[PDB]
Amino acid sequence: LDNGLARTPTMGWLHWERFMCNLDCQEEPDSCISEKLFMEMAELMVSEGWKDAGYEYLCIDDCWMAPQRDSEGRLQADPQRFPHGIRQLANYVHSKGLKLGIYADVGNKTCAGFPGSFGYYDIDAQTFADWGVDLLKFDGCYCDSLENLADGYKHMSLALNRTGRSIVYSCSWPAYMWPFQKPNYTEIRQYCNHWRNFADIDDSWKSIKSILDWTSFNQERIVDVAGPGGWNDPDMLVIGNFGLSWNQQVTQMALWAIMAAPLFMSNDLRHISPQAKALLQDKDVIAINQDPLGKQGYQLRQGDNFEVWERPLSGLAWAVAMINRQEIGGPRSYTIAVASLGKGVACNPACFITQLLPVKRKLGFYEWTSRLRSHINPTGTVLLQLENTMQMSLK
Amino acid sequence: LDNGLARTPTMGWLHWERFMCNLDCQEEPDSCISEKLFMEMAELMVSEGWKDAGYEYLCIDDCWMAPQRDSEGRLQADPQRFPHGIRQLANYVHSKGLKLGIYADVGNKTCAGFPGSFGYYDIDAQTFADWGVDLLKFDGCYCDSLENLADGYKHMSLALNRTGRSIVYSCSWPAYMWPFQKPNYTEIRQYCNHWRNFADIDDSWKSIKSILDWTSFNQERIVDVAGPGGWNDPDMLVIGNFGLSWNQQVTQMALWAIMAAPLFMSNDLRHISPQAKALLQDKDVIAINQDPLGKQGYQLRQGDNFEVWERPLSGLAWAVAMINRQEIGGPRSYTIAVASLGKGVACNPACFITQLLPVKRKLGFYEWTSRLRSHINPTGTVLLQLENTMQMSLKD
Ligand SMILES: *[C@@H]1O[C@H](CO)[C@@H](O[C@@H]2O[C@H](CO)[C@@H](O[C@@H]3O[C@H](CO)[C@@H](O)[C@H](O[C@H]4O[C@H](CO)[C@@H](O)[C@H](O)[C@@H]4O)[C@@H]3O)[C@H](O)[C@H]2NC(C)=O)[C@H](O)[C@H]1NC(C)=O
Ligand SMILES: *[C@@H]1O[C@H](CO)[C@@H](O[C@@H]2O[C@H](CO)[C@@H](O[C@@H]3O[C@H](CO)[C@@H](O)[C@H](O[C@H]4O[C@H](CO)[C@@H](O)[C@H](O)[C@@H]4O)[C@@H]3O)[C@H](O)[C@H]2NC(C)=O)[C@H](O)[C@H]1NC(C)=O
Ligand SMILES: *[C@@H]1O[C@H](CO)[C@@H](O[C@@H]2O[C@H](CO)[C@@H](O)[C@H](O)[C@H]2NC(C)=O)[C@H](O)[C@H]1NC(C)=O
Ligand SMILES: *[C@@H]1O[C@H](CO)[C@@H](O)[C@H](O)[C@H]1NC(C)=O
Ligand SMILES: *[C@@H]1O[C@H](CO)[C@@H](O)[C@H](O)[C@H]1NC(C)=O
Ligand SMILES: *[C@@H]1O[C@H](CO)[C@@H](O)[C@H](O)[C@H]1NC(C)=O
Repeated sequence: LDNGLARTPTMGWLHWERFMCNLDCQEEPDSCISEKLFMEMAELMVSEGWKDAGYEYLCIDDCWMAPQRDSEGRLQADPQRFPHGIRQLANYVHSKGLKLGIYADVGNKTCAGFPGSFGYYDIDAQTFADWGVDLLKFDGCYCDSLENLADGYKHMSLALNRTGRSIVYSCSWPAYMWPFQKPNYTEIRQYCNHWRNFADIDDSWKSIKSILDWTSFNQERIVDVAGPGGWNDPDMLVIGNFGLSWNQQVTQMALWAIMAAPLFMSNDLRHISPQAKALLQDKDVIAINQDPLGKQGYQLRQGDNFEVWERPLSGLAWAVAMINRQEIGGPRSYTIAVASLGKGVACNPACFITQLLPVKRKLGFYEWTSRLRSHINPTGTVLLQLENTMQMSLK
Repeated sequence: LDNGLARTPTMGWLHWERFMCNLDCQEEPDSCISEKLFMEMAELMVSEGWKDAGYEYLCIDDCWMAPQRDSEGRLQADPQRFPHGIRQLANYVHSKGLKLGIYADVGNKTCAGFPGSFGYYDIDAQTFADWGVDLLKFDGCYCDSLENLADGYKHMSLALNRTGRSIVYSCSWPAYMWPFQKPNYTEIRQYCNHWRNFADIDDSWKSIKSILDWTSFNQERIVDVAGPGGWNDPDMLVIGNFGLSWNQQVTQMALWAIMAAPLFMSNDLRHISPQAKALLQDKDVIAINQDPLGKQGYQLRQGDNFEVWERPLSGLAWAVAMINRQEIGGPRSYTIAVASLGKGVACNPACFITQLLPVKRKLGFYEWTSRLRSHINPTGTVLLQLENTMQMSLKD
C-alpha cells in the first residue's frame, strides 16, 4: 500500500493469542480485555525497553467493542471494560510515544461475534481516524461471498485513505481464500500494508511448523510480492508463553526475521522471563528483520530433516538460517558449502560469518570453496550473517 | 512377572532417545555410544544424587553390539566402542552401587539392524547372566509373525529364569502386537516385569499427548492389569532435553507418576539444567510414582480441553492431576467438586489438599461439599495430593 507506512515490517504488541476473548473482569480482573490491561502494557513497553528495540504499536484485537452500535451508527467501546473509551486510551498511548492499533471485521460480525463493519466502512473509518487510531487489523469472518470480501477490503482501504490520517492497514484478505481460490497478490499489495496468509497461530510447535511449511511450499507465489510498504504476515510471535520449548522459540524469532515478517508479540509483558525478553529484543536479529532493502527470504533447500533458509540484505550481506527438524536425539551436526549460499555471490571470493542465534559468536572468514560445520538442536535454529569481503573492504 | 523384582516401578537411565545410534566416535567422541559414555553417566548418577532420588538402573539401548556374533554364536560388544567389554562395565556400575541394563531383540535383527536373538535366546540369556546384567530390554523388531513374537518373548522369559540371576525383564511385546490384534495382558504380565505399549517416543509435546490419549482411550484394557511386579511402560522421560516447554515437562513428570510408570530418564546427565534436575528428583512426586500400594491411576474425565486423572495411594490418600489441553491463550481457570474425586471417598468428610506441581503449596482443608478452583497453564498440569481427615485424626 502506497501510504508511506510500514517501509520496514511493522512491530508491536497484539493481545489475541495471549488473552483472547476474556470478558470476565469479575473473576479474572488481570487478564480480561480492558482499558487497564492496555495501559499496563503501554507503561511496560516503555519501561522494559520494548519501544527502544522497535516495538511501538499497542494493538487491540477482537472483543473490545460493546454488543451494539450507538444511535449514530458508530461502534462503541464496551462500557464496563473501556469506560474512558478508545480516545483517551489512544491519547495515553501517544503520550508514551507509542501508537495504537484497533480491530474490526469486513463481514457482518467479528470472529468473536461482535458488530461487523459491512455497510459501515465509511462511518467506521472516520471513527478510527477521529480517535487517533494508527493501525487497523481488518478480519475476514462472516463474509458470505468472495466478491464482498474483495470489495469490503478495497472499500475500507480507500475509506481510511479519505480520512487523511496515516493508518497501517492489515488485511486477513488472502487467508480467507484458501485453498481453492488463488489470491491476486498484486491486487492485495495495492490496498494493504500487510496481509495474513494462513491459519491462526497458537502456542504450539505444531502451529509454527505448519506456518513455515505452508510458506516454503507456496514460496514461489508470495515471496517476491513482498517489499517496503507491503508484507506477508505469518501472524503473532508466541515467544515467552507456554507451548514452545526454548529451541522452538529461537526458531520462530530467527525465521520471522528471514521472512521479513511483521513482529507482533502476543504475550504478558508483566510476566515474561529474562531469556524471552532478551531474544525478543535481540538487536542484531531485529536488524535483519528490519533490513532497509526489504526483500523477503526463502527456503534454499530441505532434506534429511534439515532446512536451509536465506535472505538477501542491504550492503550485499546475507542472513542464513539452518533448522534441525529431527525431533529425536541431540545436537545434530550439519555441513554446507558456503558456495551454495546467496546464489553463489555471498562468499565470493570470501565472506565473514557471524552467528546470531542461539548465541552471538564471530566465526571468521570462509573462502569461496570452504565448508561450514554447525551443530543444531532438535527443533532449534542457527542464524548467521554473511558479509562479503569485497564489500567489507570498500570503506 | 513373579520374580520378586519391580515391586514398585523400575527407575533409571536409558540412552536411546537422547543419544540414539551414534557410531561416529571419530567426529563425535562425546555422544557416540561407548563404554566411556556409560561410565560418565554412572559417576554422575551417584555424584548428582540420582541414585539417592531412586534412579539405579544404567541402561544400554540399541547399537552396543558388534555387527557379527563370535564363533560361539555370542553377541559381542563392539571392539572399538566397548574395548573392555560388558563384564568390566557391569563391574564398574556395581561398584558405584548401581545396576546394569542391556538391550536385545526378539527377531532376526535389532531395530537398528544389529544381530537379533531369534534362535539364540538360551545362549543370549546365559551371556547376560554371566556378565552380571540386571535388566534386559527386549525389543520386537524384525519378527515375521505374531506366533514367533509370542514364543520369543515367552522363551527369553524362561531362558532368563533358568540362569538363576535376578533380571528385570522389559518387553516391547504388546506394542508390536497392537497393529494386528488385541494383546492378552494376563498372559503378558505372567512373563514380563514391564511392557512397552508404543512404537517409540521422541522429544516432543505431540508425542506426549499421543501417549496420554492412547493410554486413556485403552485404559479399560490396561489399567487394572498393572501392579507390583508388572507395569505399563509409556516409555522414557524426555525432561531436560530440547523439544518440551517447561509446562510440558511438568505434565510428563506428573502423569508418569499417575500412571505408575517406570521412570527411565533419557537425557545427558553432564548437561542438565538445575530446574530439570529438581523436577526429575522431586521427592514427593517420585513417592507418588513409587507408592507401595502399586495401583495405576486413570483418566477420571475429559471435556472442554480439560482432563482429570487420579490415582489411589496407600493410607487412603489420592493423587489428582488436571491437564489444560487448550494450546492457545493463558492460565485457564478450572473448578471441580471434591466429591467427584476418589470415587467420592477421598474428601468425605473432608480432605487436606497439597499442590505438588508446578510448585509445592498447601491449599488447606476441603469439606465433602466444597469446590476447588485452580488455574492451569496451556499444556501444563496441576498435581495434587489428598489426605482424608479421618486418616489424619488417627494421629495417636
Ligand atoms: C492515499 O492514497 C494516495 C494515493 O496513492 C497516497 O498518495 C501517495 O503517497 C505516497 C507516500 O507519501 C507518495 O509517495 C511519495 O512521493 C514523493 C514525491 O515523488 C517522494 O519524495 C516520497 O519519497 C519517500 O519515500 C522514500 C523511500 O522510498 C524516502 O527516502 C523519502 O524520505 C520519502 O519519504 C514518496 O515516494 C505518492 O506520490 C502518493 N501517490 C499519488 C499518486 O499521489 C496517500 O499517501 C494516501 N493518503 C493516506 C493518508 O494514506
Ligand atoms: C523363576 O520363576 C519362579 C517361578 O515363577 C520364581 O519363583 C517365585 O519367586 C517369588 C519371589 O522370590 C516367590 O514369591 C515369594 O514367596 C515367598 C514364600 O512363599 C513369600 O513370602 C513372598 O510373599 C511376599 O513377601 C515378600 C516381602 O519380603 C515380597 O517379596 C513378595 O512380593 C510378597 O509380598 C513371595 O510371594 C514365589 O514363591 C516363587 N514362585 C514359585 C511358584 O516358586 C523365581 O523367583 C524365578 N527365578 C528367578 C531367578 O527369577
Ligand atoms: C491481478 O490484479 C492486478 C491489479 O489489478 C492486475 O494488474 C492490472 O491488470 C489490469 C487488467 O485487468 C490493467 O488494467 C492494469 O493496468 C494492471 N495494473 C498493474 C499495476 O499491473 C493483474 O493483471 C492481475 N493478475 C492476474 C493474474 O489476474
Ligand atoms: C450481511 O447480511 C445481509 C442481510 O442478511 C446480507 O444481505 C449481506 O450480503 C451480508 N453481507 C456480507 C458481506 O456477508
Ligand atoms: C529369520 O529368518 C529366517 C529365514 O528368512 C526365517 O525363516 C525366520 O522365520 C526369521 N525369524 C523371524 C522371527 O522373523
Ligand atoms: C489369555 O490367555 C491365557 C492363556 O494364555 C488365559 O489363561 C486367559 O484366560 C486369557 N485372558 C484373556 C483376558 O483373554
